[PDB]
Amino acid sequence: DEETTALVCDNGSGLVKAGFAGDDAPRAVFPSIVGRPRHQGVMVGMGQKDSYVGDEAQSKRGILTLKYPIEHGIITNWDDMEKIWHHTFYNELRVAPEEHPTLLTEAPLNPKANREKMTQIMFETFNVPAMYVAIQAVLSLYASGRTTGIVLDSGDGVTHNVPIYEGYALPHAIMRLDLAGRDLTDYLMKILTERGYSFVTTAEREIVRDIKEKLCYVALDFENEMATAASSSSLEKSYELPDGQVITIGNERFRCPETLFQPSFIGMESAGIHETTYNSIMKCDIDIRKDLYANNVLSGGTTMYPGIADRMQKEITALAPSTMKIKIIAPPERKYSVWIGGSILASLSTFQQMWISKQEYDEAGPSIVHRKCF
Amino acid sequence: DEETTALVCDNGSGLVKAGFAGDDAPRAVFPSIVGRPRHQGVMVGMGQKDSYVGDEAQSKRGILTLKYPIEHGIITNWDDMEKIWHHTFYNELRVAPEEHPTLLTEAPLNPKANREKMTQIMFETFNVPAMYVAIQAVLSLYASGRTTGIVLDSGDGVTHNVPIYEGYALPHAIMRLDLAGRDLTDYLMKILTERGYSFVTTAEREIVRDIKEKLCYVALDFENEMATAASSSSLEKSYELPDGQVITIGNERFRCPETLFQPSFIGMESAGIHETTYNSIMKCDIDIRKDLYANNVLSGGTTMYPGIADRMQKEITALAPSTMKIKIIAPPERKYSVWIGGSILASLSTFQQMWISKQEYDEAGPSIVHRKCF
Amino acid sequence: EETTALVCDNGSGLVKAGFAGDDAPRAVFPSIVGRPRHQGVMVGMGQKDSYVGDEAQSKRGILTLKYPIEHGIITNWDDMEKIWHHTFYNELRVAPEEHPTLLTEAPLNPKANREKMTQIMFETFNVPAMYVAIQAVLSLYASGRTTGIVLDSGDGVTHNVPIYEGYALPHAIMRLDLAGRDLTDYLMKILTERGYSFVTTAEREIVRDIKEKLCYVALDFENEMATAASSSSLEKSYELPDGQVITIGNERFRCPETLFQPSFIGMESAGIHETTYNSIMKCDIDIRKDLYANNVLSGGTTMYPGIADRMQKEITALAPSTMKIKIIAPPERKYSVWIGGSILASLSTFQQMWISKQEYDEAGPSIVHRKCF
Amino acid sequence: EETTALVCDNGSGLVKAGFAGDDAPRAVFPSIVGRPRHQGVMVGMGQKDSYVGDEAQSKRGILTLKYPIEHGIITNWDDMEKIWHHTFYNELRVAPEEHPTLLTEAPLNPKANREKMTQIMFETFNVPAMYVAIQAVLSLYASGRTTGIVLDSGDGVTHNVPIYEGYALPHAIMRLDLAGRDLTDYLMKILTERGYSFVTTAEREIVRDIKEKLCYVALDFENEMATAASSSSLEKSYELPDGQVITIGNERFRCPETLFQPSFIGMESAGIHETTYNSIMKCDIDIRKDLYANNVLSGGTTMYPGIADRMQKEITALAPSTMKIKIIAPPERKYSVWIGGSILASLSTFQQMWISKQEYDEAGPSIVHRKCF
Ligand SMILES: Nc1ncnc2c1ncn2[C@@H]1O[C@H](COP(=O)(O)OP(=O)(O)O)[C@@H](O)[C@H]1O
Ligand SMILES: Nc1ncnc2c1ncn2[C@@H]1O[C@H](COP(=O)(O)OP(=O)(O)O)[C@@H](O)[C@H]1O
Ligand SMILES: Nc1ncnc2c1ncn2[C@@H]1O[C@H](COP(=O)(O)OP(=O)(O)O)[C@@H](O)[C@H]1O
Ligand SMILES: Nc1ncnc2c1ncn2[C@@H]1O[C@H](COP(=O)(O)OP(=O)(O)O)[C@@H](O)[C@H]1O
Ligand SMILES: [Mg+2]
Ligand SMILES: [Mg+2]
Ligand SMILES: [Mg+2]
Ligand SMILES: [Mg+2]
Repeated sequence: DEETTALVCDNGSGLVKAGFAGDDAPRAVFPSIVGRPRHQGVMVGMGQKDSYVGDEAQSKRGILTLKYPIEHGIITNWDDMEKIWHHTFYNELRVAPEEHPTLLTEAPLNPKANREKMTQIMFETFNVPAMYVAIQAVLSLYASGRTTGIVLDSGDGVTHNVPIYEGYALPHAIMRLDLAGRDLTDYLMKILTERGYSFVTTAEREIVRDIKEKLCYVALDFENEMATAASSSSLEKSYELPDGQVITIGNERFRCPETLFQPSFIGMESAGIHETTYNSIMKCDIDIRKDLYANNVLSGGTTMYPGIADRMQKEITALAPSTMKIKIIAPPERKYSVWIGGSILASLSTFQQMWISKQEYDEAGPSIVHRKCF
Repeated sequence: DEETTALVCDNGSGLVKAGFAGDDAPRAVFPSIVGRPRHQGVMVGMGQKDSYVGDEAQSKRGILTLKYPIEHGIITNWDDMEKIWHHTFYNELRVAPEEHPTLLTEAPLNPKANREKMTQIMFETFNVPAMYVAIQAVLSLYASGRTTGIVLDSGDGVTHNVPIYEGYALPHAIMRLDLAGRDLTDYLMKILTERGYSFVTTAEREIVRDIKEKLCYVALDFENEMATAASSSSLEKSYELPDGQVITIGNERFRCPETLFQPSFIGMESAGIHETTYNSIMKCDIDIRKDLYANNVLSGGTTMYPGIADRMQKEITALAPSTMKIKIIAPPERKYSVWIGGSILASLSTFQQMWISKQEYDEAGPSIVHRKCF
Repeated sequence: EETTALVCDNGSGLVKAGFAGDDAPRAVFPSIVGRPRHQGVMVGMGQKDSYVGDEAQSKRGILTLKYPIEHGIITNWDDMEKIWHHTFYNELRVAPEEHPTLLTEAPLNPKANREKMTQIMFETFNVPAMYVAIQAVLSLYASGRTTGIVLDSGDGVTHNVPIYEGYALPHAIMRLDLAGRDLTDYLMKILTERGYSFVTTAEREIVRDIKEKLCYVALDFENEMATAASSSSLEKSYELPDGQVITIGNERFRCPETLFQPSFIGMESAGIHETTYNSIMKCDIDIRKDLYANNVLSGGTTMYPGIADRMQKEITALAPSTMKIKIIAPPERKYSVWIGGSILASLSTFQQMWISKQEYDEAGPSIVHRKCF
Repeated sequence: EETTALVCDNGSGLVKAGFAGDDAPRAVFPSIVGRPRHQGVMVGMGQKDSYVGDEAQSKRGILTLKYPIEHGIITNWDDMEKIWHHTFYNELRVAPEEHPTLLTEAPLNPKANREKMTQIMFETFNVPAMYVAIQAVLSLYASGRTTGIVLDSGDGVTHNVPIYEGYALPHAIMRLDLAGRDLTDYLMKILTERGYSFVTTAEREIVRDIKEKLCYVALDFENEMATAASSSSLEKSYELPDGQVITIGNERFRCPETLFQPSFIGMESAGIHETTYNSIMKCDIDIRKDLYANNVLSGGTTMYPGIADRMQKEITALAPSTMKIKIIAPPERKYSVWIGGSILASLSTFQQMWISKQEYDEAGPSIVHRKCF
């Protein structure tokens, strides 16, 4: 109880996590997808809706078109986002937002107008008493109970990096890279055509994504793994499509995740995630690098490939001096790391003074977000 | 016990020595540095201070800025000095100064206002029952148990000279030189850039200082030492930085301490320390010079370079007549020579009458320091 | 050099063959294999059991037409060996033992398609050398250009690929299923609303010939349907082989419109005007200017009247108004791929990239995917 | 005169070359070496494997730009020999066998940087003589002065050095890391807050051109941000090569401000107005009066509008109010170093300090650090 009962929402990109503050796990998880009917629509007395949002669209995806409003972190369809927020407040959580402060998350290095429009909708359409916006990668350090370390948060829209030393951030050592899990699915679709399988419908992008989540893995070494797959056939697995017609996957199993370390497979000029996180460490001060090397933290859904922790260690020690020690912390839960940190933050007694009240918004306007109250 | 238990404090410049009177060694040694946070400061519930003073600033020097209150000996930041004195009385010594007379040190040829402000702070903010101020180089003769001799006290702020003959000082033969250990570190930073190493951050000045304290040494002869280093590579040592990336030092090893004997490397017009101490001897009376030549005393931290005692002897006998004998006394301990003399002085039964009492300060004011009670 | 290299363009539904260094292909004939359907009374006739090529078109009234290539990928390997034998001994009248050959292949195809083609040529026909090239790359050789974006639409598949100063961008290549074969099927379906039925596979040729002579692309679709709804000045007559002339109304300009609106059949992909715009925006920022002014058209299905003006109108509606957009349409389009192949197989610098018999024996059929494509 | 000495200014990001005794450099081109990135289809093109100079700028859409020099020090010695070959045979069209050359070097640089430059010129190119001079010393020759303090800020490093009546003070020389290259990177970061992304190394040239045309220095920073917050009269438009014009607001005057407030990136050093004040106070007491009234500006990165008035305002806030302070800004600033080099290499008294081939053979590469600098 306590009559405060703050709310936590993690918009993300492609997955929505919602729940109450002070719990252990989110109470509602569902994709952020809005669908529209495509075909003629014969017969009568059915009483069927004109748009489906959430898990309902996944069930009926065979006749309707999937569309994603949020992309690369920035929201592009504001009319669709108000539909998703209405679904996770009245239909799933079954709560009235009039007496419930909410907490939201935002990726680093985003357009300023993205934050301002979110504040207008919550404070006017939903009439929340208070609200807040926090960086996703900062909350990931609250979950682990740490104060020092470098966090690599890779999700579906964008992966970013930020170092923190004893509760102080370094804004000039923050790196952002577009490569994410959405671009990995598209690459898998392209290289699957070389075996004879065609997946072009937007409703068939979910079929390819499910294959990636179950079969793909990261190889420790790329040159000699392609040699073993070229001769023997012990690296093949079978997948059953919904209508049947089972398929076989060969060396494409470990080729799609490799794009993270070699982003030249799509055509980008940036370096891999192992070199991006090394440049951030070398951008900080000299005497704080030692504690940053031994406190590498992994978070995000796209980081749960098997063998990704061992591959990252091998590449990092090849660049760093051989004297020091390097370790990577990978908690058993990674997808909900951001939400857990948000629940912890919204329960401290010292945090109850940094809420953005309704009175402040009326006097100052939507520009109050960029002030000392972030 | 004895319920008197006088206190001894040596402010210095860059190092603070504190302890009780009648002991063998100081009980508290820590740098005189005050630091301020530099970066944004994300996170909550940390409860972190706004300023760190002493050994705490050295540990966290990677995010904060180091600042020194005393320069060339005189105090420039009076607000910061009250912070250091509070740290060495309640936090480190763990004592109440209300029932503890204190003894302080001061360099020769200093502004008059420097002494007056020190008396005001101790007698009003801390409410000491008594206090005293003594010259640093006079106390260095108490430690050695001598009465005659010339003392060259070189520290971090300023080096000075003063001759004493059988308990009588000669104020007109006192020489003060600007060069000290702080200017030696800056010269090492400049000549290190010719090999490819850059050290510009104020927190990186501690890295360069530690190299000087471990590798540098004084060469007996400068012309032929540069010839051996030019051909062979047997004069090089390696240093490991905190993050790794070991470095190599060549002929810069013996070039930085040479500035003491040749102050033209920075641009000063004054003579070296070997000629400054010779002019002081020739400024005294004719028949007392014989005892001054054979009683040369070395004190201070910056005088603990290897080979500095033999180099000083070689240059001095080149100027003095060849008939007489010249020797230099270098005790195994040199950094604590001033503190040891202060402890001895504050324990004699005949010294208990020259304390500056609270009653005298109230009646006369801060100008009582310049009277017969120094 | 006395090489006299050979050039062959398999395509899908039309075969172009000839010698290297000439101006036009020497043999053009459909790729169709037919089988008798009826009883077969009478004696002393001495009639064959299968007809391939132009022979099947003449006798299509008693036999069934079958296509071995669908959307580009070969599905009947036994029938393809029959077609290749026809274009080497019966039409070209040549012995392939002393004649290097050049073949074409569409982008984004199964890997096994290339490997099986190499096995047949190097073993059944015993060619001394062979090569495989992309169809849309050869279309730029014919025009004598080095920069530009090529939209090659044929009978099986239309594809797009940008090239800038002799460098390709493999990540900006788009492939679309829609082609000329799906346009004929749509015409058959909408012809039933007037009373005409065309269901036999030998009657698909009747509908195709109507499309090649009457259909055209309209500049605007909304107001063209208004003029056809009121007046009857947009109707033409076609005479069937046995007579019974027919009339075509607004179906004349409705079948080609499927290219710009692929929702008429049920596909979710965008039209050819939006597919080629996405490819341009997928490249680098400073090379887009030269790509806008060097749009090249090739392929048989691109020879609809008014298709060049319609493409220009839609493209400038999306691109910024500052720059200029033009489309290059050579007077010959069906033979653009073959002409580029003849030019490539004659340069002195190309004589080193042939896949020799010695290399195939040592390495095997996997040599195609190596540096020698 | 058969001597015809050569002058070369390597710099960092721009190369100035020409003959001695002229008015302006004859060849100016960026110091960039590019490598192809993509597949490279097509044949008969005959295209090179690396482009250096202005050629790489034209074709930057398919290749990667790389800079050999960084912060004054040369990091890629294999690439530098390619640039020097380009400015001697391809652009200047001269044979260096009978042409003494003059080179420039920044203060407080690694000793090995000077030695390697002497080896390449005296062995690979076989010059009869050569010399190396400090960049900021040559800037005083152009103005025809003898006393003054020179602040030379370029693309790699800004440095300061006071000179009084032909005598230098080596102990009052300050070197700062901040330069024009770090200003471009800051502009890229703060441009993302409006929605524009510039991440490709070929897109760093787009951002640099915006800085050279729109950015300016504001006299006061606190009240300028107030006017830009309310009105929209401080916005200008820029047209990208493909179109899609953009708008710049208060970022117009925020990027150059980093010079006076280097805490925007994270550096702890003071601004250029306080660095030049500390150098003056490091000299002797009676020579400061002539140094205050002879402040000289040189370098490309000093040609921001309003930079001369802003520097004056901050300097007089620290110096005593009795004396007068002025800043000399010649109409030409980018070529100030080259002009001084041409003047020096023409005096009759300078013809004795050349480093001859005979001296190098007898002494070796260490002759550079001797009395003949
Ligand atoms: N077990 C797994 N293996 C590989 N990838 C996964 C796995 N589980 C999820 N993913 C990928 O992670 C993405 C989800 O990331 P998520 O944590 O939801 O980020 P966000 O909250 O920003 O959407 C999906 O696109 C999916 O492709
Ligand atoms: N072993 C050593 N060799 C050379 N220099 C030293 C050594 N130890 C200390 N120093 C120098 O001496 C200085 C400390 O002098 P110190 O005795 O503390 O004088 P003060 O008490 O006036 O600060 C330091 O700056 C350091 O550079
Ligand atoms: N004049 C024309 N107008 C419209 N369509 C045509 C015309 N001529 C040919 N076509 C179409 O083009 C197709 C032939 O394309 P073609 O160039 O042979 O491609 P491929 O070589 O891949 O078979 C035929 O199916 C036909 O429908
Ligand atoms: N008009 C201008 N306004 C602002 N900056 C400029 C202008 N012209 C040139 N610059 C900057 O000056 C730099 C060139 O400096 P330059 O004189 O070439 O030094 P160097 O010779 O050491 O390369 C470029 O990086 C550019 O950003
Ligand atoms: Mg996330
Ligand atoms: Mg001392
Ligand atoms: Mg074709
Ligand atoms: Mg320059």
